[PDB]
Amino acid sequence: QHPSLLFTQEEVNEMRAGKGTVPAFDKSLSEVLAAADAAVNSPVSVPVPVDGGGGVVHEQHKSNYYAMFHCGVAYQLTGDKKYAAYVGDMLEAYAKLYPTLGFHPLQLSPVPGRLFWQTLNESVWLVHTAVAYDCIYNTLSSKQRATIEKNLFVPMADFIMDGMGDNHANNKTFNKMHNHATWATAAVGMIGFAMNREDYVKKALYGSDGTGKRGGFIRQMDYLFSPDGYFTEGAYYQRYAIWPFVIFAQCIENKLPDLKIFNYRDSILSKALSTLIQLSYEGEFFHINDALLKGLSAQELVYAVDILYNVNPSDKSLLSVANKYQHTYLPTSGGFKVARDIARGEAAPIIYRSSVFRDGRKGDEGGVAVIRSTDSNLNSALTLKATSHGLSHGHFDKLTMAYYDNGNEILPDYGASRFLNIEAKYKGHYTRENQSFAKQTIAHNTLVVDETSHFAGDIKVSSRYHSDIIYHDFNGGHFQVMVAKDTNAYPGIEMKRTLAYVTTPFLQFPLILDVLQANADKEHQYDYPIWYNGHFVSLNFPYAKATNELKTLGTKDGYQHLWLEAWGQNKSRNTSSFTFVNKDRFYTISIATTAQTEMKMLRLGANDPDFNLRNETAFLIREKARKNHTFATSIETHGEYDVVMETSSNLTSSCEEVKVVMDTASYTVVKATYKGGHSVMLCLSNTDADKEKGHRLTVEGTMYAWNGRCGVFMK
Ligand code: NI
Repeated sequence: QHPSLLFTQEEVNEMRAGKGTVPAFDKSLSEVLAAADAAVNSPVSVPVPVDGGGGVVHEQHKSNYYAMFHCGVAYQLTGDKKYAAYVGDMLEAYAKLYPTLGFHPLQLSPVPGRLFWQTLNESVWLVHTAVAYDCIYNTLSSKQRATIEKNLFVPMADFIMDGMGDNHANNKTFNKMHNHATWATAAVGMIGFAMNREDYVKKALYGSDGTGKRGGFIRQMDYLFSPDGYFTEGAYYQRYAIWPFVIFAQCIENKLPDLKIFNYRDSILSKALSTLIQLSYEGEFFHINDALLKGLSAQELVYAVDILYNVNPSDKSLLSVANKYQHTYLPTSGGFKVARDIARGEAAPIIYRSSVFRDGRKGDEGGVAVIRSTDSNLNSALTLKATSHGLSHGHFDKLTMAYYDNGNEILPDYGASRFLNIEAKYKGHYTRENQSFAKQTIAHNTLVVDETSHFAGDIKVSSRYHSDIIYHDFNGGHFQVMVAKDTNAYPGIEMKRTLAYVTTPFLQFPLILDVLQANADKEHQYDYPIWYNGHFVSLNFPYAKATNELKTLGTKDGYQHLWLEAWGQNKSRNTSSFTFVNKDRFYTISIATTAQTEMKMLRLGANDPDFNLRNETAFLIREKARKNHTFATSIETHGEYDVVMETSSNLTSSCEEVKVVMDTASYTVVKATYKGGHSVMLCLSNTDADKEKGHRLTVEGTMYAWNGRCGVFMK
């Protein structure tokens, strides 16, 4: 009967008999045992709660649940009674303390805990401590178990479910479709499994009323993901959210195998993990919405990989995720199996595929589209984000694009402004500049109208709406294309964005064409920003540069944070080109312009009194007093630049012209001309998205015929 949460007795016996046969697993287990030994060698401290996040007491109780977790696992994997004694002594200290605790003295959280300032931390503590208890259960006397369950576990589970006294806010969280409810239901269900309390299990799975209609872990699996396994807050918070799902699902599979939890909703948990992998580049998640440095190496993804690979070991690509990015394994049958199958040479390459991940519970509220390189000599990704808002972490970023190549982020998404766990920098919280800059439209690679963010930067307005991915073709032979549309970011303005990834026979690397159409009945200022990662090489037009004084580009909606470093116009050519270098590769952005277009080089860092912003750079194209406008862009990747060997070639752009050669209600046509008499013609049906519809168009005496929304012609 015990253990059964993280593993069964048979599985523990197997792991112990297998010691020495898989060195990588042995190394991970040794690290668990070292953590447990460190806890055992230290005095036990269970202080009266007095502080919030980062406080010494808060951090002590957090350390305690990790210590109990590690000691319970260590006891199971070694049989050494000192680990079980540690857990038992600490549980008896908690059972003495907990009956004396009212609501936490700190008046800050809308759902205050008793052990912690917020109930979320109480739930995380209980998940880990339920595992510890399960691991040491048989070493305790009946008297000890009765006291611990009566004075600690039953009151804590009841509190997480229902609150206390007159404050029942915890019950609203318990039944919510939210990550904090995933933790609360995992905590209550896992301690219910450990105590054989079927009522806790039922309410964790199906909500307080048991119907599954207005709460519960199962319903969360139906509501917190799209049908493609996409979590609407983004990839960084999807990483956080997947962790309690896979932990609790593994417990459910051990105790209730006939529920087939890992098949539920077409194996939604597997889809979540797959989506996380397909939304990463070089192991790092695309920094959409609020996001910090985080990727496939995170412990949440070690849990997800080891648990889900154990459920379907035919998915050998997961072994590569573990071997390339994780190098560590759970102390479970699944972690052992991952390390063992890696050692047997079974890992298969990770296959990154162009994809559309739909947003919304039903998949009908926008999406994220990713075009992936298909040539095995290359390593590139191009993203187009056309989602719902994204709840509290959402950015005002409809139709934003990003480009990744050659191991690097080339045209980036900024992510969040936040200095995790650095108390001296805004106590580690999201900074003022996360709201005033990082969420604003100008921080992104997308259209900004009249120096105003999408939805005027109002979360409640933005939360009404979503963009649409309206067309895609990832199998065009010589190209891939994706198209998105938004009509609510700026009421009265229709925005469309087409991104084509074209493999020409005449350029060194695949070409990207971007076409951003804005259609309005009133005049506006249209800003087209391209944030770039690298060092300035050249502009093909004259510019002025700040000499001894720098001023800001604007005053509001993020523009107050932008230094205006250089500015210029192109009076002599119809195409304006910016070349920069990133590591050993050059990139050229070429855009169709007129003599009235304004070009600006920007650098982040103004109005930043606390040094909360990075020194990032952008190339901005500004059009004044336009009703309809088409931004047409060629993005070239070119050149070999070896500083160690001191060699170089193809360092200059080959783009001679970008021109909109037709722009009617029915069709928009862009011609990009390259050295040697070569060209790419991109033909766009503006008014339908039918994959099978045929089109014919005449440009410059030549007839262009194609099927589907977008035609790509090369010569
Ligand atoms: Ni962003």
